[PDB]
Amino acid sequence: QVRTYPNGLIVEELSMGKPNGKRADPGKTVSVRYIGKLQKNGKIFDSNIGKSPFKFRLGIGSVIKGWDVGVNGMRVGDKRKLTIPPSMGYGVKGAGGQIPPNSWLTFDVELINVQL
Amino acid sequence: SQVRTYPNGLIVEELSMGKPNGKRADPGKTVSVRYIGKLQKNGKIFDSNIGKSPFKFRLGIGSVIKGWDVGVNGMRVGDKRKLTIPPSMGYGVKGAGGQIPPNSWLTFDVELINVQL
Ligand SMILES: CO[C@H]1C[C@@H]2CC[C@@H](C)[C@@](O)(O2)C(=O)C(=O)N2CCCC[C@H]2C(=O)O[C@H]([C@H](C)C[C@@H]2CC[C@@H](O)[C@H](OC)C2)CC(=O)[C@H](C)/C=C(\C)[C@@H](O)[C@@H](OC)C(=O)[C@H](C)C[C@H](C)/C=C/C=C/C=C/1C
Ligand SMILES: CO[C@H]1C[C@@H]2CC[C@@H](C)[C@@](O)(O2)C(=O)C(=O)N2CCCC[C@H]2C(=O)O[C@H]([C@H](C)C[C@@H]2CC[C@@H](O)[C@H](OC)C2)CC(=O)[C@H](C)/C=C(\C)[C@@H](O)[C@@H](OC)C(=O)[C@H](C)C[C@H](C)/C=C/C=C/C=C/1C
Repeated sequence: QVRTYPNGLIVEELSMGKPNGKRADPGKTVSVRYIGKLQKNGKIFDSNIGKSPFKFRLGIGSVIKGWDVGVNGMRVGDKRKLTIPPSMGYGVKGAGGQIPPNSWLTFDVELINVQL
Repeated sequence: SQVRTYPNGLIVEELSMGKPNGKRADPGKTVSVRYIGKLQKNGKIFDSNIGKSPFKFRLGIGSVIKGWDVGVNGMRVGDKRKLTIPPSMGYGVKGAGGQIPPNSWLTFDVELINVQL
């Protein structure tokens, strides 16, 4: 299904993982596969398909706010689409070469593991 | 004259001379730069903001890798430098994902666009 937030964040469950999938909660280290796109033109700026999974501690601001919120509650094998407003990404200013000012971002994220 | 080395292995080379009285990147000032970043061992460019909005940071507070805090210091607007940055002054043993492996030397070309205060 779909959840929207008043700030414009959209979190869509694309597919469910197996029933026994470990759950991602704040403070857990998680491993994910992702494809990241600029929402304005569908240009893919990064993916780790065919690469080592991306590991981070959920809920500590290591990653953009849209990920901390959007990955929370995933179970192993779940895939979500996150449609992230600038305020939950890199803001008005944008970021480096990769992210223009005022960028809406779309990520497809698959939860690979959770360290309980 | 136009190359300086540091005991940690950093090399700072002046590529281009900007404005003679151009505002100077001094510690504690917010500075705006254009850059190209390359993995030295295979010459793979991992990022650049050339032709895009400049990158702003506060110099000398550890918000960026050590090689930048040291290497950008003293630039004047319009200057360009090449930084040859050892792992200890970059991403060290951990690296930065697959694009920047453990124990990687980095090279950056950096151009100073502006200094605020
Ligand atoms: C080469 O590839 C990059 C990732 C690239 C950069 C460019 C962007 C387009 C992108 O392609 O990822 C991208 O797809 C993206 O936007 N990502 C990556 C996947 C998670 C979501 C998002 C993100 O938040 O990235 C992150 C985004 C760019 C920066 C953060 C945004 C939120 C903000 O609160 C944070 O403040 C801290 C900074 C990058 C990361 O996920 C990496 C892992 C983490 C950090 C750098 C910070 O958390 C830092 O905080 C001190 C740390 O704790 C780290 C471990 C310290 C060590 C030395 C540095 C490691 C650096 C690794 C860098 C990696 C693999
Ligand atoms: C999307 O693009 C990324 C930049 C990418 C990430 C991946 C690397 C390959 C790279 O492509 O840049 C790259 O070319 C690179 O290596 N850079 C960027 C240009 C400066 C030199 C170097 C660097 O130090 O990056 C930095 C490197 C990855 C991490 C730092 C390395 C030194 C270490 O001491 C720091 O510990 C603290 C962490 C990223 C940055 O320059 C950004 C600005 C700074 C931070 C995230 C931290 O300082 C953080 O700590 C709380 C902050 O104080 C910030 C301001 C808080 C706000 C909310 C977050 C802003 C996030 C911006 C993210 C940006 C533009």
